[PDB]
Amino acid sequence: HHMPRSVTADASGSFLTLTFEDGSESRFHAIWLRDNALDPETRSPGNGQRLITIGDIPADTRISTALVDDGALTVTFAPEGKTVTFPGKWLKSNAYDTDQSSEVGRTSPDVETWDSSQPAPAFDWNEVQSDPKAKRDWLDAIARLGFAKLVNGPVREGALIECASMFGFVRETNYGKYFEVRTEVNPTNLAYTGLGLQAHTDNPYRDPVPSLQILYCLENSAEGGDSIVVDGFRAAERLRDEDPEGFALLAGNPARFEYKGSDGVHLRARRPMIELSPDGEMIAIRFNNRSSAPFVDIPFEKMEAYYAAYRRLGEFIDDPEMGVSFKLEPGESFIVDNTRVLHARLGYSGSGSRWLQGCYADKDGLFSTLNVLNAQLG
Amino acid sequence: HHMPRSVTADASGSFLTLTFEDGSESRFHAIWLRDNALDPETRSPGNGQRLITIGDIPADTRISTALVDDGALTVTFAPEGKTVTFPGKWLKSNAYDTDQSSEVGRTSPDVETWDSSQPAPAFDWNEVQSDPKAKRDWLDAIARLGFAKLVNGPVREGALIECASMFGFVRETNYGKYFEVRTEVNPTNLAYTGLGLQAHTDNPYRDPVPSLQILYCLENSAEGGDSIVVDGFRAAERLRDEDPEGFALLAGNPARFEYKGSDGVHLRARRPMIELSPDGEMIAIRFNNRSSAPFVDIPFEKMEAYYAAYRRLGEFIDDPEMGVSFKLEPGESFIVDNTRVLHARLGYSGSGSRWLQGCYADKDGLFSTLNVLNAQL
Ligand SMILES: O=C(O)CCC(=O)C(=O)O
Ligand SMILES: [Fe+2]
Ligand SMILES: [Fe+2]
Repeated sequence: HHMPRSVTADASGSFLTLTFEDGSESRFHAIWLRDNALDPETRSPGNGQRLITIGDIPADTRISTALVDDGALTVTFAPEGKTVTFPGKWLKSNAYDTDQSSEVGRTSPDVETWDSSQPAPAFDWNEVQSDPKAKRDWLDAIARLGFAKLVNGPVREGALIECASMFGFVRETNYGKYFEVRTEVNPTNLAYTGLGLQAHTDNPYRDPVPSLQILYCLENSAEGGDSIVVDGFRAAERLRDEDPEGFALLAGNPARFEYKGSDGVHLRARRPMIELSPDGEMIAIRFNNRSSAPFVDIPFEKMEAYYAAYRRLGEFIDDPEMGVSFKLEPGESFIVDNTRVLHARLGYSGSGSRWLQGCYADKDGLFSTLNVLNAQLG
Repeated sequence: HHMPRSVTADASGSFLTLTFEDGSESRFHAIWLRDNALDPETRSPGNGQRLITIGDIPADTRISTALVDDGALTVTFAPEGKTVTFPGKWLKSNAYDTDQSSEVGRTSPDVETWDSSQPAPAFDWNEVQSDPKAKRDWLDAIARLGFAKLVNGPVREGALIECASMFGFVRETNYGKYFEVRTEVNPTNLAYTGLGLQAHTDNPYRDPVPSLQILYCLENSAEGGDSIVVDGFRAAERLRDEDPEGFALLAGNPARFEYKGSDGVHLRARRPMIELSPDGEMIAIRFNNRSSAPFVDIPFEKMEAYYAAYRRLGEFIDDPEMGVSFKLEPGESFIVDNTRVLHARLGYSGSGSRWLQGCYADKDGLFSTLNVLNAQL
């Protein structure tokens, strides 16, 4: 329950214990409550910005008195003398006196991992623009699963930029706001089109890594070459469940990535292939064979085992039962969460031409747009 | 020295030990050497991209023979029967058997931390756009020190965008391509007021965080409004040295950040105030009193200590001896590495007018421009 019943303050005033109507208890420290006061002199009413620093809060701050009344908690602090009230709902929702999961390599509860049994989420270009429920569902699919298709879009150059603008902002690079991906498939070219088709995340040599990628089809007359996506979190999960020490090595040591092109682009980054939050949640995958650079940061005594784990992760990524495959017809596109979901394509099986456009955008904007839609539809 | 004298191979063939002319030794594994082969069947001559996957290398790859010859190491791998040569200079530069520092909270070799004892580095607008040496030095100062002033620039709206274009690309956000830093009615952010701002990094509620920020002065004629920058890495170093447990609390638990300053925007992030690499190198600082959200990820029995460490970090950041203070004149600007160097301003009021412009860019582009300038020079 989120309905407060009563409160006791410790003799020290250093914390209080809130009891709810279902019998549950939750303890809150004086300093935390003071810092999180929601009144107009702590949080600006117009923009929600906090108006005080930690330095502004007296170091000896304590709870003087407190009371539960009519679904809310009244708290008065000393030595300031400041009285504030907290809604019951807010206290329960923002509780920290709970059992924090510490499992190393766990995923956020908001994501669902997948393999080849997962259908490609698909949404309509026009519906996502006119119906906020469709837009919400489209962005929610990218949030939960890390990818989604958009179909029935226009066969127009730069349309992918319009897609990005539906939720956020394009990460412009040296290659432009977007780049052309043109392919001529014929008997002569067929050989080299088979090279470098391992699933990968783009640009692990950029820090910060571009967090979303959009690929948009304008023309396709070549047979085969289905797009493939692989869940980096599923691959990492499989490694962890099988080989926790190997998982720990890939998460516990940075790799090196580098792109040094002939057209004056030289990009480098130092980041692990599996990135965890400091409390163990899996937050990002970086995997790209073509731009992996010399691993200079891994101690000698761990290098062999690191390489073994790296190989094993690659085997999960190369596993065909991990890939979700789909065709892209003119006007169709897909987005990947480039911090999680890898992409590639299968081999071409017939001659022809293909024209895709690619760009990057950032997840923060997508989540904001999703948050706003959820509030509007709630 | 990078001159190889002799080599030995382990019984298993799993690694070799290279001895250089100065007496120093460095061990290299067979698998690592094979994966890093520099030849045209492993690395493209055109762009240096890797042509193999990890799966392409035989699992039982081992050194069959290794020899040192005029400054280089020649190695043959079984079972491929592939022979490659590694220059001594390359081996020295890319060694991993170097007893790398494992000091938790250490800074990267390239960065140099600072406090108020060092005057702000300043570069000239006209020089950096015309003279490539001056551009290199300017960008390298930002890379090393996380901060540089650019002075004698034009008093022109949008000039900061031209500045960004000198080295990289603008991170456009909800705030605009660039934003107007001036007092606004119904402000969406306390930046758009006359209030003083505690030293902070921008947008800790944004993941990915903007990695660079440009602030550019058009008018600054009101009393107050001085700029201050604080090296977040120096502040973190001080906490580390004084209070290792406090440092570990701030590095080891996520904080929460949130911005909901108007309708149509709701940004949230879950990141520690001190972000370390997996091996203990400091990567980023996130510190912002105005958009720190309720800390829900810290265990009850650690919350008081966490707040004490947060307070102490704030004390280092508020320390006048840590802040480099200056008042921008029209046409002057500065850039901060927004993952590292915090910025602040004193409040302003009275007759006179203040108008700054701000925008974000990214370090990846800056480093590329710098890398290219160094190669060309
Ligand atoms: O007004 C200033 O000098 C700084 C304002 C600021 O912190 C910002 O716009 O990010
Ligand atoms: Fe790609
Ligand atoms: Fe700021």
